[PDB]
Amino acid sequence: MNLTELKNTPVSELITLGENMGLENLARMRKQDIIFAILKQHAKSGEDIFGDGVLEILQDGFGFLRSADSSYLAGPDDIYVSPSQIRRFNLRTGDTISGKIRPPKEGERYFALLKVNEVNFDKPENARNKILFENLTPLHANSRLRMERGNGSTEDLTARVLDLASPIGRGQRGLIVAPPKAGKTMLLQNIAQSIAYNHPDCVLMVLLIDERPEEVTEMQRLVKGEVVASTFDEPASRHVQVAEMVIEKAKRLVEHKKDVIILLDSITRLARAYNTVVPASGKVLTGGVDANALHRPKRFFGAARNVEEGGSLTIIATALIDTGSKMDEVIYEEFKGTGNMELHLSRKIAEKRVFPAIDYNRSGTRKEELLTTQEELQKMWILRKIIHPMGEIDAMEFLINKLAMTKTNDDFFEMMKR
Amino acid sequence: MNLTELKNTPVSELITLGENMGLENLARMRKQDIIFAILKQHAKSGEDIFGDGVLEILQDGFGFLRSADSSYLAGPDDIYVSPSQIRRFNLRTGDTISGKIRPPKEGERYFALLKVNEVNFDKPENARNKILFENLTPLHANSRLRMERGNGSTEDLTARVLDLASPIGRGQRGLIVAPPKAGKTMLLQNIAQSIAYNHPDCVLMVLLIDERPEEVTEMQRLVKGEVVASTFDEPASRHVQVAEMVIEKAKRLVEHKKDVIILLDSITRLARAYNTVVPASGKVLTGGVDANALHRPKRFFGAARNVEEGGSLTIIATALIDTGSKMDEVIYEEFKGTGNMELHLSRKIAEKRVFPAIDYNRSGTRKEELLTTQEELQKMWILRKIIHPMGEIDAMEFLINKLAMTKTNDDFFEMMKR
Ligand SMILES: Nc1ncnc2c1ncn2[C@@H]1O[C@H](COP(=O)(O)OP(=O)(O)O)[C@@H](O)[C@H]1O
Ligand SMILES: Nc1ncnc2c1ncn2[C@@H]1O[C@H](COP(=O)(O)OP(=O)(O)O)[C@@H](O)[C@H]1O
Ligand SMILES: [Mg+2]
Ligand SMILES: [Mg+2]
Repeated sequence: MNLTELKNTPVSELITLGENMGLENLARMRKQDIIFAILKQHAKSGEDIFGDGVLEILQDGFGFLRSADSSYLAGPDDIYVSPSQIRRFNLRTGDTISGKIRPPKEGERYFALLKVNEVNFDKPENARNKILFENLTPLHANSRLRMERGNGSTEDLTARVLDLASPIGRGQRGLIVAPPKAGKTMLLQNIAQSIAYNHPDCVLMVLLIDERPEEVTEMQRLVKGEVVASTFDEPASRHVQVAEMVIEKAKRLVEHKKDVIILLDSITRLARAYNTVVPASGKVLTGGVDANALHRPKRFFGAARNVEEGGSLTIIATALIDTGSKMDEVIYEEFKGTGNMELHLSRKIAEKRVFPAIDYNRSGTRKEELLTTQEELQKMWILRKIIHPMGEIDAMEFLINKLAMTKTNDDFFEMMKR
Repeated sequence: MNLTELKNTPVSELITLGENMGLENLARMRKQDIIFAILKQHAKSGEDIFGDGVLEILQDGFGFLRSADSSYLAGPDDIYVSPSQIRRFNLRTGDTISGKIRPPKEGERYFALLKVNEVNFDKPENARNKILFENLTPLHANSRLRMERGNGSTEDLTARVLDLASPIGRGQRGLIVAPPKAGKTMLLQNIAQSIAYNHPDCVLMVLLIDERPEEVTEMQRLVKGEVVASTFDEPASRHVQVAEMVIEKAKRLVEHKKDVIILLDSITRLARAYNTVVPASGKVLTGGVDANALHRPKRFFGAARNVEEGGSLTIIATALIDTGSKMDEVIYEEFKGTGNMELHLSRKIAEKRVFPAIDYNRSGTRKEELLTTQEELQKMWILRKIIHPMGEIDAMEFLINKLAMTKTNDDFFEMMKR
């Protein structure tokens, strides 16, 4: 069979298939080992076996084909690719390769690619001449992504508040700032649903760093897209490698005239992982953070842009404030003006149980004239004028009150205008 | 005879039994040595011996059946299991194995397992088909573990405050943050009694790390369950290995659709022990800690989850703050967002002898709507709105005063809803 559907099957069916297929015991070891054993047993028969995965290039030169189901985790069933194939077809880390794999011979442990018949969802002879990501000319965002749903529910209400506070376009560097227990996970979930329903063409890749396992499973079940996460019990190098693989896959996809949206769970956690994994350079700032250590997360965050040739990369990351650890504060301070927009969540609104707890006065994008029309954006300015001279919690309560009895954004605008 | 009942008799009775059996000089030797001598004498008598214990696999390949009465301490009375037996039944560390044992022969110094007839309180055939713990999908806790006894005693007051402050469900990852001499040991004792009374079906395990011997004896006498401890006069390797044994036994129990609960006296002490044991990786964070050193305690804490297939693993661990040590501070900093519920004990409330010294405004759980009913959630919300403005010590004094005048929490809510 094909490795993808074999891996996607739950464990019970895998065990039953292995036990009625010839193997003797599968219940008491990991899913990756069961997959490897089933593949090895089916491979000795001689039937061709297919497989696909994202390419990760090691420092030696050989590469591996990790899978999204296992969250890009190194395992016994990873496909091995020699540098000969990398020379034959120009391949970099993050490329998606699909083809047929060969059984592992003596002296080798992992499977190997027989021949590749898909690179980045098209022919390799057509994909090895594509211009690279950094050579593309960045531009300001000009195509707005609408989170308006129209169903009229509460998630629609918070999506409408999101649209009012800061419009979202393709290729921006959006940043969310939020205290703990302020509702940022639900905000990200609602953004994911809005993106999935409104713009099915865009590629959505939710990335969670240093997350709890239950949150990972809930996000995987809720989101109609690629979700990759690394729980907190895993080492920092695991977080770093997951982030690198995600960003490389996003760059490879955007080089093919595709729109990619990345919903990073915590830029703070990624920065902490990078600081942990980056060797000490002898320079220690406040909170024990090195500038060269912060270079990598800044490089990850700055890849968001709009491509003149085609496609875009919209990175929306979240940051943690007033947690109590100085490292988060210094990360926020060195991440103040990096993004072209910001949205602030208020703890005071959260404890009042008024959701979403968006601080309208402090949140807001810039250069939004390129995103929306003229009259709607003028309505946005006059709403800003109305909201400005009054308290943020009262402003948020007023916004929920005036968005609840109406139905969509333009209806609220015309009701408020008169 | 049976070994696990021989290990539970007092030392004086053991000495009398060995003396009337025909043994000498048993008074001035350790309890394990007396047990081994009595076992050898009764074995050379000719009769059969039954023994049980939790399996621990050594790096060489063979394993030992440790006993929880000695808190899994290596001793002469441990049962040796050969790699052949670990191979015929695929066994992992933490498996509870019960069966007949045989006397040692020449060249070997341990009793050996003869014929295993119980694995994890099940026949050996069925225990081979249990799915590994890592393959199960974690979920949010949705089955409430009610703490209130309802007998009207003052010891129940703490439990009642718990039910108002931070509800606990099956599969929680609770964290208790308390200063020294704030009442965390009595809080854990109250939780253990409430669990043993309200939910007899759950498996209760109390794990004490770096403890004092008198506290160990007190907890063993009080707690109706399994108590294993490693006192402060033992090497860090002992703390580490006791923690691994407990967590592996818990995972093996959970794999059999059992819901188990672990009460960790100090995650800080466990992190200390792991930092001592784990070799350095060249990078040392503030206070003298290593990231890979802290990786294992994070795995221990993150093992807690609610299993979709059935069963759960609740872990409630206490963390130390304001102890004057930077290592504890950094450990708590790295353990902040991991748990899904936190309970804060305040030193100031303890100074004025107000118990339980719970910081109500800081304590709480995540996704508490799953644990409680709708009306109960509304009552908790209005209570939190009432208590929020006032200071922590005033809040707890007022809450205790209000709670002392009722019998159950329903009556308290009805009195508040006047
Ligand atoms: N849009 C919303 N509508 C209703 N409740 C919300 C909303 N956003 C957050 N909450 C509340 O916040 C809690 C979860 O917060 P969460 O999203 O986990 O914040 P964080 O991810 O920052 O910890 C839930 O109990 C929920 O009641
Ligand atoms: N619920 C309670 N009721 C009465 N006294 C308490 C309570 N909890 C703690 N105390 C007092 O606090 C003292 C120390 O508490 P302890 O159990 O030693 O906590 P810790 O282990 O944090 O030091 C005890 O002597 C006890 O008198
Ligand atoms: Mg969250
Ligand atoms: Mg104590």
